[PDB]
Amino acid sequence: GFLELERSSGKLEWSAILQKMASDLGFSKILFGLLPKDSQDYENAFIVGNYPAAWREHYDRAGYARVDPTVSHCTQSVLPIFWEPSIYQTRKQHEFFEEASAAGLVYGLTMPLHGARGELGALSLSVEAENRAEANRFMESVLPTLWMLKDYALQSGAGLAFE
Amino acid sequence: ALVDGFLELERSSGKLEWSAILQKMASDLGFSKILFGLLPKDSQDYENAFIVGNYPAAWREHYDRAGYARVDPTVSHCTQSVLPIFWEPSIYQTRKQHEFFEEASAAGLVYGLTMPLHGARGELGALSLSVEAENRAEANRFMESVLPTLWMLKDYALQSGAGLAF
Ligand SMILES: CCCCCCCCCC(=O)CC(=O)N[C@H]1CCOC1=O
Ligand SMILES: CCCCCCCCCC(=O)CC(=O)N[C@H]1CCOC1=O
Repeated sequence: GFLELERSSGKLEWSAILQKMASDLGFSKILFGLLPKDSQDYENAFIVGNYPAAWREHYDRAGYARVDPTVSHCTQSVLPIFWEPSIYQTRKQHEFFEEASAAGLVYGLTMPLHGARGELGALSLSVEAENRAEANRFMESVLPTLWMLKDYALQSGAGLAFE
Repeated sequence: ALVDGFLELERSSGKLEWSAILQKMASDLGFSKILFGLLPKDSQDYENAFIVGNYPAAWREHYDRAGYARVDPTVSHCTQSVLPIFWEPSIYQTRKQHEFFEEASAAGLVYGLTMPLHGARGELGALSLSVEAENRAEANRFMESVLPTLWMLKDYALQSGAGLAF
């Protein structure tokens, strides 16, 4: 469920259900971020999940949404972006990668979200693995499930956040 | 085969080739007829959308002339959701939608689903796929078995198609 999410009430339960779905699938951390149509107020987005608060706080105060390559990717594509070191291209993105890595966010992917009413979002999931090769092996194995999941999360989350 | 297909789409030139590749991807997966429809941001010019696929030409023409985009419950669904709408008789609620259902069925579009498309640049679309089956139960079984692949496919199609359309 979807339906757990849909029949759930309030942000806390919804985030809890989404986090457990992510954890059950094999991902330790998740972020669901969503903005309403033609908003680019990334630092004020609807954000759900279990990224370390200190990371979330730094990210927002540093305006990292404007440096993070996954965010720029989300504005350009509906396809997943895997957190390969090569996505971090600029000087500031290298620093971001180092800091993100320190936060435990070295391995993962971001599923862009584009809702029926112009919502702009991301469903990011990090994996704990011994190496990126392992993480990628795992992510490929669950990708089809995740790809459905992100849209269920979107449809439910947009309603929660905005309807 | 899916990522291979996306790569083919992204190495294609022109609408005809792109359309042929997508149709074959759908056919290989087990669907019969497809429609890939796409509008740019803030457009509801449904009767002049970018439309690709192999729906019967007579049906497509009839649909555009009758303005069925404005009656078809899969289209309204696409404007409100990112989740699939399966072509269950129950989605055809109004008398007009019921007439539409009767006519679509005569065109061979009895079993199928529509995957709403919402592109990164505000594109509004549909990827509709029809199923040949002896009965709805068989069609639903099939569709469930390929749903994960189709769910990824629709976004690959959207990402590629959006560039071709606009
Ligand atoms: C696409 C706009 C969404 C609304 C703004 C959300 C801001 C947060 C997005 C985010 O944190 C993406 C993400 O998960 N990045 C990972 C990449 C590695 O470290 C991270 O924080
Ligand atoms: C969401 C707007 C897309 C742009 C306009 C495309 C118009 C065509 C839409 C369409 O044909 C939907 C569809 O596949 N309908 C099926 C339902 C049963 O018979 C049909 O024609």
